[PDB]
Amino acid sequence: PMIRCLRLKVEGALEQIFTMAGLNIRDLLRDILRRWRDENYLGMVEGAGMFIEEIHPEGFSLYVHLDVRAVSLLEAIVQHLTEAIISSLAVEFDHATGGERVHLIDLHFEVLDNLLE
Amino acid sequence: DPMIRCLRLKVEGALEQIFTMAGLNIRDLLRDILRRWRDENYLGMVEGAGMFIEEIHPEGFSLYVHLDVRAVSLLEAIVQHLTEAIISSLAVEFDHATGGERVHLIDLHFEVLDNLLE
Repeated sequence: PMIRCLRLKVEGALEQIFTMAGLNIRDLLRDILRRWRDENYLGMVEGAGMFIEEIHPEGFSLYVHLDVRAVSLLEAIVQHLTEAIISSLAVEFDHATGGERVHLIDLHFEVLDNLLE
Repeated sequence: DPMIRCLRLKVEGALEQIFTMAGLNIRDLLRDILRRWRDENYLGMVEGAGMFIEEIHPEGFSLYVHLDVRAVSLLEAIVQHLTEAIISSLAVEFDHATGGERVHLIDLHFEVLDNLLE
């Protein structure tokens, strides 16, 4: 396998913004990723998992486990995943608030080291 | 079908400092223990795995191992193997580096993060 992990930080204040709009951003991310996993499985990624680790006093780290079909595909994989997350959160937020905006375009993944390479 | 998990092992800052004072780099030792497991073909337990380290502030770090553990009983077997392998190997390294001193390692354990996409 060719295994990578991505990490994205969700600010505690971002999570609260979503909460106040009546949204659970963790549940939304899970839905976005499930959908993205299903819409790519057997394609560029043979497997995908999602882990959440608390940040204290608030916020969380979102980890995405990926088994990629080839290393050179990572850039396009990360690009498409990032776009799906930002666009999908933006749509939900718009709908929950009657058209308010929230700053999301800084959401971005780091490709973590894989020391078992 | 896959059972993707993340195993997280916390290393206290004081434990890291204990190894540093023995002239040992515990992060590199842990890296090498996991690479030897890999180089044994993971003893067949998994087809592959990823590994990274995150800092703890102000001191210490967590080691992360993420892989398809296949099944619950196999997960338990992987965790038991890695934990024993880490504890025994670090103890040998520490013993050698210090001329036979001991260090308390039996609290080292992995917590398991669930795949939230399941």
